[PDB]
Amino acid sequence: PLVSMKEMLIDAKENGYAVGQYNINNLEFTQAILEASQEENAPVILGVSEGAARYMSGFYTIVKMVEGLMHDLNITIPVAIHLDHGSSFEKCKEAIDAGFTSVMIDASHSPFEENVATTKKVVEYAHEKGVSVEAELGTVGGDDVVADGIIYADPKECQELVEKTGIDALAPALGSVHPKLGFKEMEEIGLSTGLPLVLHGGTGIPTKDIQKAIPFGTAKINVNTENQIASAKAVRDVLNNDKEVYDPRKYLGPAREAIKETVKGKIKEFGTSNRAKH
Amino acid sequence: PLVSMKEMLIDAKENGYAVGQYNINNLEFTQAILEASQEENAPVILGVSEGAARYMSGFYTIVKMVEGLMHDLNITIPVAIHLDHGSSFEKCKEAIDAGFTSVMIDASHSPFEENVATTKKVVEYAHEKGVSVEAELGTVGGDDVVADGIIYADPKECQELVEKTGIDALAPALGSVHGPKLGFKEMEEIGLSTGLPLVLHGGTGIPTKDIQKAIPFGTAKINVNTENQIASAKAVRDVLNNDKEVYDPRKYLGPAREAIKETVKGKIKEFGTSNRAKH
Ligand SMILES: [Zn+2]
Ligand SMILES: [Zn+2]
Repeated sequence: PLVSMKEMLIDAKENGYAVGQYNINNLEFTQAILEASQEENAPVILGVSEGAARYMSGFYTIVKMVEGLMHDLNITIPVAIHLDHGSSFEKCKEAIDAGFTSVMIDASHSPFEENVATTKKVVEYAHEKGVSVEAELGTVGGDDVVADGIIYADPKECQELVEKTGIDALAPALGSVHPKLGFKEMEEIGLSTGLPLVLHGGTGIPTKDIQKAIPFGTAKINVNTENQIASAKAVRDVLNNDKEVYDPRKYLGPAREAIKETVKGKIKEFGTSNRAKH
Repeated sequence: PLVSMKEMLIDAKENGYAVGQYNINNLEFTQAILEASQEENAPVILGVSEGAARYMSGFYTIVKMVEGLMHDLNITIPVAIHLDHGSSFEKCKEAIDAGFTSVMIDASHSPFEENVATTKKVVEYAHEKGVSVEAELGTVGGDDVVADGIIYADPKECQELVEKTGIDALAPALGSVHGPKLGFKEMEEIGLSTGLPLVLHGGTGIPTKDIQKAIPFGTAKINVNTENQIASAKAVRDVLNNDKEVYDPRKYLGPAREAIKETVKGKIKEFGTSNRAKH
């Protein structure tokens, strides 16, 4: 069923696993992520950036497409449709009104008090529609910037944002780049806020650091470039080995397969397999 | 709005133009075809083969996607969703129940009496749902076969199938090949005697002037597929061969989409479909 992130991330946090957010960019991306998660009996979060949504014509198109696939692929796992790095209240409202079940309102580059106000406004609207809300504090690093442009989430800011806004999940940047995670800080923030935590900039973080972060409260981990890299490699391989092929299905089919196998790998990493219940 | 092909092809036949059927294979194909036709103020038919539908997970997924796009792209032109080369009553029914507005039941390789029976069955179901129906007679050629595997549709068969089944459009193979010289006088007699809009399969590579000749003889629907696949694949290759580092799917499938869009506009200009969509 289409659900928000709320209960799936609470279950993830409570039982020591994470649910991947896999970003979608078109039909084939969405098929691969849904099939992979269903085959793994795992809940899943479908991530949509604002740029990806423009590319896919709009939020409503995306929701329609997912509704189609839920039916045709016989999806029975929990599925959230999540606005990734939402830039404003208006954009969050637009996604929600089109049928999104979750939004991240990203005001982490604004003054903290403005982050609180804008996030609070998004939660008030979203919670009226059953939509879960993620917010962000701190900055993900990565040219030539001191401390590699890393700015840890402040534990007092984290606590205060949670208490004042009522968000369902928190993304505290704690050393990830786009690396050495502040596991001590992560533990403190998870315990103090009592919220499932979200990991951005996960691409390239070793499985061992990924699996250390998870019991410290990381319950959602974002995945995007890994799928793009794997799909693009499969397209290149098809086109480079057959100079005559033009049927889109003959290079985008393998791209879809490569995503599917990338996602199953992340699912195994994250412990998400067999967490979908009735 | 979403409509069958019925009124669409009647208006085309009456006024001397054709509506392209542009086959979709995924989201970017559908976007390009809809945008191009809207921008040309032209009605359009979205063609879906059974293999393309399997690739896109199903008929229902395709209808939902199109509904999404109709909204987000502010589509105001007539749009038909058409099952291309439907292979059975069951497949035609499945597509119609999922929300398709048009089907082609292709029994042209079966004995003529079976073609009539299966097609009649499809029309009875489809017409109670407001769905238009295309059927086919004759064979599109193209290996080392006598007469290049071309078998003209039989005028008596054409006449009889139309009368017995009540189809809305007819695809009479008349010299098209796939992989040529159209029988223009045969096309004329069949158009005249059946009184139906005619469909051209195997249009790829038919020179613009034979296309231009076919239309006033009654050809009101022309199918377009490989031309789009060729243009989109070339755009992808060019992106990937010029930049070995790129992996963002939008950076090569975006240009693919634009390439389809410009291909479709070209066909729209050939077919005379521009500015035929009424408010
Ligand atoms: Zn992120
Ligand atoms: Zn055909």
